[PDB]
Amino acid sequence: KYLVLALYDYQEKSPREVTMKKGDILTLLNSTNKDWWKVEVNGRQGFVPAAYVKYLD
Repeated sequence: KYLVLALYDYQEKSPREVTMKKGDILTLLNSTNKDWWKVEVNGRQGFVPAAYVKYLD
């Protein structure tokens, strides 16, 4: 179970990004990069800013 909470809305601005809404619980796919985390939201995968999510533990 690897979940993150969206702390802010984020609208995708480049091809491999995804959009999320504040309060969404996203599945974390890859957190190897310090700035951009790969997540799954609404049937879609892609990157959001690491700073805009909180790892749930």
